[PDB]
Amino acid sequence: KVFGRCELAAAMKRHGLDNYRGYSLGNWVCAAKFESNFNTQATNRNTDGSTDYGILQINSRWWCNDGRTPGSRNLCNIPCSALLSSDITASVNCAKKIVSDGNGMNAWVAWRNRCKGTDVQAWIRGCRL
Ligand SMILES: [Cl-]
Ligand code: NA
Repeated sequence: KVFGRCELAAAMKRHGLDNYRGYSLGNWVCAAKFESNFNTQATNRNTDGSTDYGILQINSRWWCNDGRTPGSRNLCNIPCSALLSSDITASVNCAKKIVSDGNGMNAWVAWRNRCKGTDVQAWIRGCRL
């Protein structure tokens, strides 16, 4: 599923992302836009053999199992495929774990390079929230 900007913001707000660990909603929408272009089915293979999955591009090296990332962990306890669903619940629940692990949203490379230090509130402006 390809989310609309406002549609996704309302979805994320409902799942408890707004201000989660101090990150305003706009930060999450910004990250999702640049990581996956709001596409739940986005996948991208990395040099190390791991793959990033879903709207928040969560990595198979640590977070989910895809059966093809040798010596990897499954800290979210889920198959990576579950991160590609039209329902973002699995991605949200797992992202909450990632952002709580000490490095905050810096774990998302696109957020650090394209959202951090910007007017991220602009991503939810005009939305009925
Ligand atoms: Cl933080
Ligand atoms: Na894994």
